[PDB]
Amino acid sequence: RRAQKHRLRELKIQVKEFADKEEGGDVKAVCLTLFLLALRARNEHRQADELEAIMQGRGSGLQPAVCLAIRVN
DNA sequence: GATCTGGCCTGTCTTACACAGTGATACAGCCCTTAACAAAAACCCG
Repeated sequence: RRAQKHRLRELKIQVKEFADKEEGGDVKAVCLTLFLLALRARNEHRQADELEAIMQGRGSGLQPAVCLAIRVN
């Protein structure tokens, strides 16, 4: 952890200054879409969409009507 | 005894009587990227 901190502090300062100046310090959504598109580049739409969900926040499970629909159909 | 008539027996017909669901294969979309060139509102700027 400390290892990768050292390894990447240069990119850290780079991206933080550039994103803070560009969009007004909203590094959250900037880096969000950054990693989204970067991971989609290698055709990981599965992981990209589940990460879109995890950040969006929604429906980890199902509600009883849907489970009933499944075991009936 | 000859004859007229009904009963039985087959025989044709007309409606029904359970095939969608299995795995495997084949396409058909559909997005990512290179790089640039052009194009709807969104909006201050004049």
